Amino acid sequence: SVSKANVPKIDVSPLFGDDQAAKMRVAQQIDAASRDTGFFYAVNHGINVQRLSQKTKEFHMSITPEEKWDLAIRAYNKEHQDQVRAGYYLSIPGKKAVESFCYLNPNFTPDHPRIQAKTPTHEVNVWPDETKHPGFQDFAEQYYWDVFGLSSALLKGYALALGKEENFFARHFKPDDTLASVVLIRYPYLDPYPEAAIKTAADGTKLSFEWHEDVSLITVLYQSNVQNLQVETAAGYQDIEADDTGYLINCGSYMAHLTNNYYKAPIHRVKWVNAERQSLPFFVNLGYDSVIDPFDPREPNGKSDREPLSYGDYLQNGLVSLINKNGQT
Ligand SMILES: CC(C)[C@@H](OC(=O)[C@@H](NC(=O)CCC[C@H](N)C(=O)O)C(=O)S)C(=O)O
Ligand SMILES: [Fe+2]
Repeated sequence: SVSKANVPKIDVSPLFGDDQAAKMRVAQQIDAASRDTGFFYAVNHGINVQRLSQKTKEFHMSITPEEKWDLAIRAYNKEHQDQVRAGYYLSIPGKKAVESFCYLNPNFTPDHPRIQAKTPTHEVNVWPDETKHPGFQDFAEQYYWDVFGLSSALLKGYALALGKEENFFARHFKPDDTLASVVLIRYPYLDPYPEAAIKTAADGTKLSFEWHEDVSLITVLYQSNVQNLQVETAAGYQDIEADDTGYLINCGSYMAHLTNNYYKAPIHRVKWVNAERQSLPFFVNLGYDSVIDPFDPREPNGKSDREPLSYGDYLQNGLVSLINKNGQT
């Protein structure tokens, strides 16, 4: 069979406080996990994930086909040319099983300077009718800020782990301009499950989504308690255990770029499982003009032979490339 990946559980609660020594001990754990498989579970994170799952289930099981067309991104509805990232991503019965709803920073309002300039990757969120989905928009916007708060604390741990001051990444992760996104993904139970919606890896493993590196600084993920993720290690693809009480954390390719691959973006994939489940990632993205000078924590002078890359350039190009490689979700 497949061996279990080493995915440690790290108590990240000291990253919310003022005990500097305790924060360094958490940073060492992040360093070790980032240098090994590239994944860890953040525990004692303070977020009510059971309520998140209940509110998301109420949304996914009540939205109708009519509402999905009315909220659809431009890949599914040509009338919505401004919706590249934010909105509904439809399933295609008999062909594509997954469906999802993506939303961005709630501060991207019609009057935001980047929305007025029509800067790529910035969009105003679209929401279903309040009478049909009472409390959903308010819950989802508050969830964005709850997971933003956890992600800021995690970024202080990564900064300390790399020998930097704790605001090294967090000073570029701000409420007024972050490009971070929440995706509410529904994987359905289907009987018969269409073979056209199942991909096959080179090793024969049935998949819902092929191998990739994440387009993010870090990825902060809540998932149902149904095992499905695998990570490629030197010993082959290994199964990541499920844990619906914690957040699964990993680095994206922007972190690999900035650290000269000291903290690699782990290659991973999603196995096909015939089960009704949820996958709720928060992609930690910086601001459009955020530029961090690349460095190398394995070199005495800390210098790297990589060129500075703005986060906006990285993100626009990365999202398109992932769709070309692994298909429109
Ligand atoms: C992480 C989970 C495993 C999940 O996978 C993802 O969400 C898939 N991300 C993308 O498609 C990028 C989506 C970007 C989003 N539209 C945006 O504009 O910011 C990855 O596999 S990462 C799942 O399939 O369960
Ligand atoms: Fe991923």
